[PDB]
Amino acid sequence: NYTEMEGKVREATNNEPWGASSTLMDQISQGTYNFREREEILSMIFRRFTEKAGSEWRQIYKALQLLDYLIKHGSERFIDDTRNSINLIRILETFHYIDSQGRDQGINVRTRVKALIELLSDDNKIRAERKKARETA
Repeated sequence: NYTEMEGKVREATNNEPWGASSTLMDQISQGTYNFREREEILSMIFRRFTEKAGSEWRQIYKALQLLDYLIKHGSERFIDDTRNSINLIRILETFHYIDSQGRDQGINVRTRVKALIELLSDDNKIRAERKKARETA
């Protein structure tokens, strides 16, 4: 049974066609500022990456979007945590999938994942994207 925070992450990465709300993402970001919920969020987000998928591309895409937001808004400790999983994230760099509609869903996943990894591994980029985030906020 999912805790409240694991439920929020689940919802933010569910199978609905539309993206998660920025407010829901912020709520989850708040959870990165305590140890328990930081680990809850972590588990939940990467669970998604590990199910090599066809139509589960969307849940993976939404997990990437969330993780981008969290790197820009979340606790510094959460970036530290996430860095310990770069290996697992890298797996997505080869994600390929065209759906039954003839739509290439994989190209979005790969381009998002490449951007996130560039972000995660660069203190200068992180510092800059954090600055911007909190200015517009």
